[PDB]
Amino acid sequence: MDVDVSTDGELPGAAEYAREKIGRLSRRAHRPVLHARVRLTRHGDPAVERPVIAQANLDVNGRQVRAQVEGVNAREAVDRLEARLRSRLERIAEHWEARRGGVPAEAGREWRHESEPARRPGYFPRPPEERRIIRRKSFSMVPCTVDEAALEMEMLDYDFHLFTEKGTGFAAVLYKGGPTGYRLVLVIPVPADELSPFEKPITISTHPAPCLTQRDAVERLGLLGLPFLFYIDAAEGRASVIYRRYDGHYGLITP
RNA sequence: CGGCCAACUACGUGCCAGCAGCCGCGGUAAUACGUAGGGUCCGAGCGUUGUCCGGAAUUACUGGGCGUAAAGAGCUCGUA
RNA sequence: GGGAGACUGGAAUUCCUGGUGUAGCGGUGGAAUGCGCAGAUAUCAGGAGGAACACCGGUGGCGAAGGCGGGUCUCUGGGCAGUAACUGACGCUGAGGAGCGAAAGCGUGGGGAGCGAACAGGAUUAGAUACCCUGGUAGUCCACGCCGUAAACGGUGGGUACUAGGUGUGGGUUUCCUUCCUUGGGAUCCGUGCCGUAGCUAACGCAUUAAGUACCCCGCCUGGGGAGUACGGCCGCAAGGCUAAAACUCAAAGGAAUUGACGGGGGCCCGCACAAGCGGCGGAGCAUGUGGAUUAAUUCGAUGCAACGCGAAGAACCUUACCUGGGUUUGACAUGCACAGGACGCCGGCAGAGAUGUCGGUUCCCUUGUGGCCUGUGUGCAGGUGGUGCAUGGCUGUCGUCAGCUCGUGUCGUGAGAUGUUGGGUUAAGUCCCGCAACGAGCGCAACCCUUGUCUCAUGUUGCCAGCACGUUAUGGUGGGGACUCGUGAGAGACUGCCGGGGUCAACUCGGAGGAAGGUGGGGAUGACGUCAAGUCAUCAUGCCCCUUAUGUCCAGGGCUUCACACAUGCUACAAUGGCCGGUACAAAGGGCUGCGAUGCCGUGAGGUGGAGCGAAUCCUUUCAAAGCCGGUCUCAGUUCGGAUCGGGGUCUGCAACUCGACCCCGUGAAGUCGGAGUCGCUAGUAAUCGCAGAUCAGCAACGCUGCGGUGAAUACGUUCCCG
RNA sequence: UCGAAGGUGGGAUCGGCGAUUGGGACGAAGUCGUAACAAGGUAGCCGUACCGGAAGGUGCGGCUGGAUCACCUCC
Repeated sequence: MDVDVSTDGELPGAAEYAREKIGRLSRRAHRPVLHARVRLTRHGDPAVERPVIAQANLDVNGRQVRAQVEGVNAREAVDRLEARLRSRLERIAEHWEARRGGVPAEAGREWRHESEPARRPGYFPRPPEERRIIRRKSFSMVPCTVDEAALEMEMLDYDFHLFTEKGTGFAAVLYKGGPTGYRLVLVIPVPADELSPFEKPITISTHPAPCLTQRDAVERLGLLGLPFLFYIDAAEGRASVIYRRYDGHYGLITP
């Protein structure tokens, strides 16, 4: 490390002492230092109790660390400047050991500015305690085609819709298939040829709607995280679509 | 003879010499250092030191307190 | 869930055994030690063992305190309510004393799954005897005993009586709604919380569970350290515990609360702050400034933002304040008290580097009292870029053109202080609206000013020329003309003015019409209280100190330009989006009298001669530019790039270009191949790039500064990170 | 016989010195580190135990005289 000292007036021996005292702080800086300068001045007025003024500037990897002290002589000023610079460099570290106690920790305990925001679902929580099923629509079970079902979707502003298919005579549910288009799920999977003709670009889910109970359906919805579950009820034997409502209850659509 | 505490100016000196009961005054322009004027309190006396009481409700009988300022035993039983 | 003893239940962790089964498992902010490939992890079945008891489960119960919940049984302590049968003050407290007393720790004997001091490696770090990771011994567990400490806290000793209430919750008795289901409600006794009177307190707060009002008993305190330490003593296997000083030293140590400041605290916002981009710096040569070194001197000031092309808008001499040497002293320059005068003053010669000295010619007008000049003699005195911007004024920077900073009265608090200035919304804004123990006001914001973008009226010279005539190429050049520009006077025009929608029908906000311009249109001038003892005793002034035959003053020469290096600001480049040559088109602004200076002529070119016309909308700076466009050539090379350095020859200014000017001509032809860590500027006529002009100025170090125009981009998803 | 003084002996108790050695108080500027105070960058403190150049670290139990927890949609 190389230091330049720009003294002023009569300060014999201050330059060497300041050089050798400040150059020892290179190991303290955790990043390479560049062009570290020091300046010594003396107050002309004898009325000042601490006439000597010392200033130091270091460029630690682009970060400017500067300090300034007053003293009665060159030696005291240089020593105080060294202590001040050491404290500043300690507060500057920014390496992991010095930035590990401020990084957000745990999952829910403690909150910080950069702590990860809580993931909130669209629905009101309404935990399993008194969740209940307080919405049961049975809008339409008149047979429809894919295009007619899509239009019945669109003006209802509902992502999924349960109807009964024209060609099959079976219950089916359409939903937005994402970027792939739309997706159709039937109680028993059938190919497109048996399905009534359509013009919208859709795809058919190959899996069949399984048979399961109400509590099992709620458990599957909870452990599978889908926006809804379409299934054949075990007791009823017919189609059913459960979705988490906008109040936290489950919306069971039945024929 | 800065304030407690009656009684201010000039010169000499400058973190020196020094003063001081406490707070604190000496860093070329000090009512706090030294000397001169001026002033005030006492007066055959005036100050300093040493000892005791008061102010000290600062051992609180008259006349104190214990959550956080010092102060409730770690908690019960029980002798005088 | 009060305590002790005995028996016993399940989930899960670990290990072992046996199947299926592969190449990873484990761990972190990221990894590595580690485990596994000899079959791990995963999955199933079986077995062994130890510890703790998910849900119930809480500010809910019990206990004097420590503390106490898997289930069942046995033994046992306490409490509450009702009846009030019974005894009849037998009550309260308690020095010493005895007993109980979390965890850790000690002794003997067992047990040991998980966790885990100590101890190993792994990782982070400048260093890690730590935080994080992989293992892991005591210990945690049981039996019998020791110790006797805790933030053993409600930091609140025990008993009693009284002093507004309101509302949760645990236990028990009873009256009335009455279904008599129901926390129905009431009454009452005993607990356990929250809010709140009076009252108390320094305040925070306590407030029928007192820290209120009083009585009885006990313990404890007398400033902070030294110190709960030493000595002595008691207890203990030991660790150590209990009792417990002094010397010396300090003028304080402390409790509560207020205003700031700060935070690797939170929330809401801003800014080229970041993000997306464009161009750079840091690498090279040169210009400039600074540090350091050097020197006789390298005059002085300025040191992050806010010093470092700054004071310096012009250092050869002068400037100049520094050095060497030579002179000078009421002085280089002022004004007053005096003595003598008619000269001071000039002009030539000589000596000297010059200052200066000397020589030669010239000599006052008033008016008799003297005045103007200087001489010397003097005497007050001048004169200091000598010191102190921590004694100052004045001037300036900066936070920051950010939105904030205060005051009057009122109110609250013992007081510092608080409210207003907070809260919701909105804005560029403490801008505004609605609320509100506040009601108002002031400096700040905005507006009033300049410029710019549109139009109308007025307006025609040196400015335009559209329609008319003369023109000679040379063109508004000339007569003429207000028509279009332009010049400069007045005025209009943006005011959420209008419409639609959000909005508390409020501020305000989104969109639309109109208009040249739509929402402070674009840019300026303007910088609140103050901060940083910021800068300036070198623009100036100035208190105090200092010099005064000198730190004043005159002159010559030199220095401020020195250079083994370091930092900063810029310019030119590294080339084909280019170099060179030829042709050719478009600006704005500004300057000019002892200055701009044209035509012509002479030089290759700086330039020389010469002087037309101009104090200038006229003449000159050329009629003005360069980038630009067209044509030719060069062909990816240290080159036809780059220009440094050096040799020779000249011009101009200046008394004088050696130290130390600029420019011109010929030759010479270095580094340099787009530049590490890092870092800067910029949101539109902007960045980038091109040229012109001005101040200072005899000449210039100007590539610097201040303005003017030409051509003119990319990007902004959005506030997580950096700075303020 | 008692009897002062004196002699002998083993102890008590109060002080002084003591080679070496422990800690304490203060000292602008020395050396090594950042422990605490803003969540002080690993919350702090109390009792106890072990370890470490040093502040200190860790294990068990306890206390708050520890900071923050944006947004939060149903109603």
